[PDB]
Amino acid sequence: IVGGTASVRGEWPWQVTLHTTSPTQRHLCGGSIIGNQWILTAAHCFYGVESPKILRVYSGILNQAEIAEDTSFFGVQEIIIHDQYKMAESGYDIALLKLETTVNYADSQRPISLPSKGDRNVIYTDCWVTGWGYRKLRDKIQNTLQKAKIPLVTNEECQKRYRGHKITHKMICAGYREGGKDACKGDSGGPLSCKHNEVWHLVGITSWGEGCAQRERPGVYTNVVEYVDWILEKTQAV
Ligand SMILES: Cc1c(O)cccc1C(=O)Nc1cccc2ccc(C(=N)N)cc12
Repeated sequence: IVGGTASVRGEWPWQVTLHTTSPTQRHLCGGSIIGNQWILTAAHCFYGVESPKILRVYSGILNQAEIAEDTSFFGVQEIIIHDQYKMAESGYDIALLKLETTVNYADSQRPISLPSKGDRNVIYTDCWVTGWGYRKLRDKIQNTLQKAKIPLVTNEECQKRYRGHKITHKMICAGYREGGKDACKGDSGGPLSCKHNEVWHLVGITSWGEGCAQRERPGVYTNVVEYVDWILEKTQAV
């Protein structure tokens, strides 16, 4: 996260840090708890990932330092990538992680509600992006979860900033005309939370952007509401 500040512990209870153990353990992506056995994250986070066995999901984390060899985690039973996903910039950058065990909810770890189709008209004015990603272009994974309040921009406005891309209605952008605050590498899979009517909604999933926090270069996110049917279908037992 660029231009953000340190989060208060437990302030974003749905935020998880997804680690890979190969070659050695490290933070791979952010993710959001949306069900007792489900994490919603970005598809491009699993590039080169041949098996869910090298993945570890850590919930209720503020500082990466809390994570040690003796720290408990949730194993991943299955990685579900949208069948139309090819790459972040083309859309469909969404994936579900089915955990091997269930998450016991508490003040430090709870699910974030998904947006409703009837809210596609709502005008979220209190949106925040969070993660342990880069604080700059040439940076590295941060210890403390960062947060930044960022205003959403219309898709038409976003399209103007990315003339070489197709900003579809399945994408949503957020950023300041002058830049300064934005998600960055490492924040991928992270949630773009917006508080509406005293309730937090998972509006977007950190997906991509040209650089980080540059002027006239809004961050691009997966428009979650456009995938509620997909999520319902993929999360139903088999
Ligand atoms: C290519 C690259 C790096 O190597 C290091 C840091 C940033 C970048 C980059 O251009 N874009 C990016 C690469 C991977 C994940 C990203 C997540 C969010 C954003 C965003 N601005 N909302 C940009 C990203």
